[PDB]
Formats: sequence, C-alpha cells, structure tokens
Amino acid sequence: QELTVPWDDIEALLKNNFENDQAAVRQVMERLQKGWSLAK
Amino acid sequence: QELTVPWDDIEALLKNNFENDQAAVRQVMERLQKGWSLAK
Repeated sequence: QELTVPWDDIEALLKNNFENDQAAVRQVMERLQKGWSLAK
Repeated sequence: QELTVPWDDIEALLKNNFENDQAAVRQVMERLQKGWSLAK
C-alpha cells in the first residue's frame, strides 16, 4: 500500500494523550511504526 | 505492553491528513490497528 502516515503529528497526539508517560508515547509510537512495517 | 491508542483521534488526524482520500484514511487506520495487533 502506498500510504504515508504523519508520525510527527501522531507523536504529538500520543504525547498529549500520554501527558505524563512520555515513555508510553515512545512505546506506542514505536509499536505503531513497527506494526505499520509488519502489516504491510 | 499495556498501552492504549486513541484510534478516534488518530482517525481524525488521518482524516485531515487525507483531506481527499477517505479510502486512504481507512487503509492507514486499519493498517495501524492491524500492525498494532501484530507488533504486540
């Protein structure tokens, strides 16, 4: 699939969503990206 | 990992990001979710 995901904007969303757990922002973003690479 | 992702907010972000291709919003959200389930 030829689709581009705004990882910057998503990181900002998860950053806000995890307004305490930046470590969680990391884990969720890295799992989303990894998963994006797995679900290709 | 015990992490919750705002799929609603992300869908809105991708909806805005793909301000033309709602079909792409679908494909990206479904691949992010599937990938989330794969990268567990």
